[PDB]
Amino acid sequence: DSLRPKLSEEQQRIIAILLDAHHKTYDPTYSDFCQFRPPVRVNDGSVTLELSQLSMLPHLADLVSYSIQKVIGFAKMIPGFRDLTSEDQIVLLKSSAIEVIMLRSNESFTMDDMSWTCGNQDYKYRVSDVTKAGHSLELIEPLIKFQVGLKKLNLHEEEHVLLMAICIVSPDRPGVQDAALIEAIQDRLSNTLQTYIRCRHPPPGSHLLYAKMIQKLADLRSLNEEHSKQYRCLSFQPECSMKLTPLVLEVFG
Ligand SMILES: C=C1/C(=C\C=C2/CCC[C@]3(C)[C@@H]([C@H](C)CCCC(C)(C)O)CC[C@@H]23)C[C@@H](O)[C@H](CCn2ncnn2)[C@@H]1O
Repeated sequence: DSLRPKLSEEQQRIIAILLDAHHKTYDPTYSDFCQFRPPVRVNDGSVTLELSQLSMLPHLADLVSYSIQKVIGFAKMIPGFRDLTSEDQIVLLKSSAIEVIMLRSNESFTMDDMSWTCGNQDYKYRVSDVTKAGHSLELIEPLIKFQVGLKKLNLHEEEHVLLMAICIVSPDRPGVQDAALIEAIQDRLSNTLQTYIRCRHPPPGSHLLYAKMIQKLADLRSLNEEHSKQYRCLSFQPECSMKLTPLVLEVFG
């Protein structure tokens, strides 16, 4: 069959809304970064020192916090999201925030040097900057892998924003009350994505890109799980909370 239906009027609207939501919640110039607590890079080419200093934690905690604020904004503009009870909106936001952050951060990730460049160089983040924030290689290295695997999908922005949307509106998050509603909205988003890929993505000699995109959603669950383990450890460090933000405290704590 290899049927390739045209995007409906509704699907076109969903895409345009999502593109626009993303353009309003993602600054590709990174002009707000001067407002974050400054990056501090103490020398160490050591878990003990990293935990003792947490020199990068205030800057990256502010980075992530600001990003959670943006994701919330993004989430609210997803068609259907506001049809959910505010209870379910919060469950979905809290459990997906780290995953969407990892997704959206791919826009700053570059394979030039395997860094997130929001730059200049003060605002370039590498493996070692993230260890200076108290995380370890068990999270960071798979995160870099995931970023690369994700660049090599060469997603259209349409596919990129749809993926984050699909990520947020997942029916099987623990503590969701109306799984059916959530699943209906997700299916509309997946159906749009599936339709978009078949229409607009060259060639196809086959439709594997959708499966590859859903695989990334599963990778993200692991990354989420691992971050959660490591955040818990972070929070065992005395005076750690002041280096975070209320939003970061509430979302992961
Ligand atoms: C968080 C983002 C960016 C990079 C993400 C990174 C690089 C550094 C380390 C990060 C934050 C990872 C770590 C493990 C999070 C650690 C969080 C804590 C609370 C300390 O456990 C997850 C994604 C990793 C930059 C950038 O892509 C964007 C920043 C904000 N922004 N810029 C334009 N629009 N929104 C994005 O939201």
